[PDB]
Amino acid sequence: DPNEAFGLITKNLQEVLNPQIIKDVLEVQKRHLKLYWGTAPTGRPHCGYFVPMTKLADFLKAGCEVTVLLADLHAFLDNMKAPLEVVNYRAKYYELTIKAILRSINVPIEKLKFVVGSSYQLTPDYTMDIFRLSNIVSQNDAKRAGADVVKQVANPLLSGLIYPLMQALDEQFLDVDCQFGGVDQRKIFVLAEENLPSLGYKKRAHLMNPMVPGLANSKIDLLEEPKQVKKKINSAFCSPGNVEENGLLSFVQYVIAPIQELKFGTNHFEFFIDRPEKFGGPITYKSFEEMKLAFKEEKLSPPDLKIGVADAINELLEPIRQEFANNKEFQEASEKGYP
Amino acid sequence: DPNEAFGLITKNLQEVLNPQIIKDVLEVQKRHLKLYWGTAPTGRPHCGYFVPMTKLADFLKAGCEVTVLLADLHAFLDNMKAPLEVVNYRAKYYELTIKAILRSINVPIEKLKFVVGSSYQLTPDYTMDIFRLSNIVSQNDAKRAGADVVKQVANPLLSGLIYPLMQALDEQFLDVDCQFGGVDQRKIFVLAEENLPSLGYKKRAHLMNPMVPGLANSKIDLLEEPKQVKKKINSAFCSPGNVEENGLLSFVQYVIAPIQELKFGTNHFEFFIDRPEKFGGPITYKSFEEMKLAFKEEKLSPPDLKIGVADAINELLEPIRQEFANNKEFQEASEKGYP
RNA sequence: CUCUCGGUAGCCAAGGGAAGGCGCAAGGUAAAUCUUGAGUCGGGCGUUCGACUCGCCCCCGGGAGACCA
RNA sequence: CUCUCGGUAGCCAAGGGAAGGCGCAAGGUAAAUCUUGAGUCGGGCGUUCGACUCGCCCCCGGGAGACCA
Ligand SMILES: Nc1ncnc2c1ncn2[C@@H]1O[C@H](COP(=O)(O)NC(=O)[C@@H](N)Cc2ccc(O)cc2)[C@@H](O)[C@H]1O
Ligand SMILES: Nc1ncnc2c1ncn2[C@@H]1O[C@H](COP(=O)(O)NC(=O)[C@@H](N)Cc2ccc(O)cc2)[C@@H](O)[C@H]1O
Ligand SMILES: [Mg+2]
Ligand SMILES: [Mg+2]
Repeated sequence: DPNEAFGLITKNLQEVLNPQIIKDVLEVQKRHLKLYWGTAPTGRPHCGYFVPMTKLADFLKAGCEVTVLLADLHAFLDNMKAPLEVVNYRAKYYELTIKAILRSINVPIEKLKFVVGSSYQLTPDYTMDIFRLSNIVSQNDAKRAGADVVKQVANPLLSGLIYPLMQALDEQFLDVDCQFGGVDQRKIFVLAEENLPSLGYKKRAHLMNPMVPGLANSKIDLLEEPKQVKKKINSAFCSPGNVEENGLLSFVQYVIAPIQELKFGTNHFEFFIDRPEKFGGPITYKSFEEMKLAFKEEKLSPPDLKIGVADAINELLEPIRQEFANNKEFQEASEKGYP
Repeated sequence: DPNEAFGLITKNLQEVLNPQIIKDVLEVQKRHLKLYWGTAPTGRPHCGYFVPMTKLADFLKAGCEVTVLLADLHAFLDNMKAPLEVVNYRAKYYELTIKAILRSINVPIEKLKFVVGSSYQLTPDYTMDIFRLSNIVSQNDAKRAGADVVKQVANPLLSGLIYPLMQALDEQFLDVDCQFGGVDQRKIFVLAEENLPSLGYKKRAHLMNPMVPGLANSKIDLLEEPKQVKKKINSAFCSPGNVEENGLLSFVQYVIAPIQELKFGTNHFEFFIDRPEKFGGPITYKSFEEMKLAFKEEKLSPPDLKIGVADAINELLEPIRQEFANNKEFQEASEKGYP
């Protein structure tokens, strides 16, 4: 149903650009929306990745044609974050990490498409379109567009300017109506909207998830050891009463709640905190806002919040950790992709 | 003979970078030198092009494997100087112009190879190497390298930065020992020398011809009408005695002399000037330096120099003009490439 | 290619017998004030009793220059 | 996408009844001094007696902004 589908597609997002495009596809064209989410097989994925994964689940639930682009070439072009022979293994590592997360939160992944960027990004039609776009995008616009995505270094490389053009062309070459990513992709997303019509290609809608802030070593690896989860959580900034600058609270806000909501309805939020009897007994918060207000009113202390978040993160990571220990290909990709 | 060959290859050049490479090819490897000259099918070629053409003749005479690269894609990437469908016709126009010049100065062109840049520049191996080089060349270096070749505009396009990288890779993909161009190519040439070894490819030698200065509408089209040649020559700067800033003198220096030398030996320079009896009779200068000294000593006036240069340019252009009027494909390429 | 400035703890660095500043970890959660502790000279070959320092060759990075403008 | 500044002779531009500056062409070769001549408002729809000027919609370019920094 085109209204229900639209509701599922846009829920929990910070920003939707060109919703009319999605609405036209669902209501006028009367077909399933084609979208993709792209990731550069760069460093090891962290707990921040849970946010896009919940959205992928919403998309599949809505009947969308969902593709994950393993942007291997992009990983090379971003300041050589992934080099030459290592990127292929990283692409696999990413593929299996993504599949483990989604399976860990009970999402059926049969209809999820995986495309490796180099499988079309080295064809003549694509190269020609790089040239065409490079003729339309200023040096200053390509630099600005990639500013919050491409690593900014003292002596910037030409690769950094090609990166955002290629991300825009991918929309066309993947044949989608829509691209999904974090709000940190906005500048590239807007570049795509402004420039693809100049090439003869249609404008695409854009879906953006909120970013889960750092904790400050300020992210948690998706295969982090329980004791390392303990340490990273402990060192996180946490002022009594401060809810505005609270990485742990925001983690619960943007990761725990949506994963729990993936049971169903905005009516399942149960956060257990194993509080020591000395400072009151254990407590289970039944809504996020209640948990938020508990902290602001200084009823929930920072150390108590740390206990609850570490236990919940450890809960989430367990099945991903277990899939890693059971899968040798996953283990091989880890070893060869990160020497 | 490796010494004679080297003499022919380097004669009349302003600068030779890495002569040891050429010497190694001719003396140690004991084979013919492989080189290329590249041109972007951009505006209509002018009388400046005579200089590279005399060098091509020297190269073929030396036994070199000579390729002219019709850099169609480059013509597009230089501020869209040649667009989309027009460039193909311009490439042909350039091919036939080049062949007419060389035939007009009695150079056998059978062994001259022509390659269209797009015939390999859109292959996956090339695209991959663009990415590799873009990872090694800074944004600042790509900008500087193309500064005197790529048109500098108020709002520079990304295409301008890709241009010089592609010119460097062409050396490898054309499988040459050496690239020939004007001294205005030096910055790109040096970029190629500094960066190709990083990719695993060998350093190439570089041959650079001097530039024939402007006359100041300050260049003469290779199909310029006699009366238009008259006008452009007349308006050229020419101070009595000034040989240091004298576009016409420099034209004789770098175009007339080498074309005449293509009879043979540095011992044929005959410049006829149809001087009106009022200011002395006609005069034929037997060496350039004598003609130069005549002007410095104020024995040869600016208007007299204008007469001689216009007649000589008209002499050179005649057979090219005649080939254009006899060749319909050449005529078609002109009409469709320059609407 | 030519000139020029650089390379010293993860980062910013001062300098013929290894300063600081940032970061790191310690010291009902963390941070921030504070006071303490851990953490070697791009490479080679020389000259010297002894080289981070002096001589040479090399490797890497920045800036500029490189017909004309 | 949001905000903001622009679009007027080839180029730089000042501005409810088309300034300059550069360039161009003229005025024993040319240039340079000099003095003279040629050369209409991004588009549409309105409001008005009359629009370059006022109102709206559009098209094009620059700069910035766009979670956080
Ligand atoms: N902490 C976080 N919270 C929420 N989301 C996070 C967090 N970290 C990364 N993400 C989100 O997960 C996605 C993958 O991150 P990434 O860094 O691997 N990907 C990129 O930077 C993309 N530029 C890769 C890409 C390449 C080509 C394309 O056509 C499309 C995309 C990004 O869209 C990002 O917004
Ligand atoms: N007035 C002149 N005097 C002497 N030579 C002149 C003159 N004008 C152009 N030339 C010389 O003729 C050659 C062709 O000029 P062009 O402007 O068409 N070519 C370029 O700018 C080259 N960048 C085109 C190229 C592209 C890819 C390559 O792999 C190699 C080359 C250039 O090497 C130039 O030095
Ligand atoms: Mg990544
Ligand atoms: Mg050209």
